[PDB]
Amino acid sequence: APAAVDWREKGAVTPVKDQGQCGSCWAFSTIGNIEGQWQVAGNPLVSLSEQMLVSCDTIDFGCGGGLMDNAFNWIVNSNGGNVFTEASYPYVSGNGEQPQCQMNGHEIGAAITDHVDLPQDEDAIAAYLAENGPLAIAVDATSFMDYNGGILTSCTSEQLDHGVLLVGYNDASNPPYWIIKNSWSNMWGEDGYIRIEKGTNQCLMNQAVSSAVVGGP
Ligand SMILES: N#CC1(NC(=O)[C@@H]2Cc3ccc(c(Cl)c3)OCCCCOc3cc(C(F)(F)F)ccc3C(=O)N2)CC1
Repeated sequence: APAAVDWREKGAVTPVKDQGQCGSCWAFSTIGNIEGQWQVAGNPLVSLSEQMLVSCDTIDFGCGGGLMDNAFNWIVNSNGGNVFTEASYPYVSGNGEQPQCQMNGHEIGAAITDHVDLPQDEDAIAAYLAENGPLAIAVDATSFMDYNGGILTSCTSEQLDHGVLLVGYNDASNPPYWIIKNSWSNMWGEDGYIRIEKGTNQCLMNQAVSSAVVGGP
């Protein structure tokens, strides 16, 4: 793969968002991956709706949690592949309240046809990332809680518990690192991002990487 990839420079990544007091990381990760894959496939960047998943995805558990693979499946099998825009279906669950599913009054911003699960291999993940755009991943976020900047090199890596968005990497750094977009506002980390070392499976980053497919069979 290339020595470095940063999908934020290419217009494939929306501004950092804030899940607030709701366990909706899984929906932020899903949506950020779709926003990325849609733009990289040749469409103008559009912000898409986490609220749609929180409120409408019957496989997952709203603010009680979920899985990106389940959200991808819901979008395709229950919503015809379609994803509403953020502007037309705004995120209101930051206070932890969960309105009922509203299917009316929205605009469709993107469509997906399937999803894929990547192998547990940092080089496969880098290549897929470099070709296709930002990826949904899960991490052990124990080390995220006290992060204030820099490259994490001894991240606790015991149990997955948080969904995030993998947006790039830089191999020409000592040490090499991955670039991850979090959903804890731009007041957390490096304006909402974190860097973790690449090549050492930091935070178990390789364990559950997935992506939507745009314009597939
Ligand atoms: N933000 C947030 C919260 N955490 C999560 O959403 C994590 C976010 C999360 C955590 C771990 C992850 C993934 Cl892919 C996401 O990879 C390991 C998955 C273990 C199974 O975790 C879940 C399974 C389900 C279920 F299968 F029942 F649908 C639902 C939720 C999780 C889960 O623990 N999701 C506090 C709810």
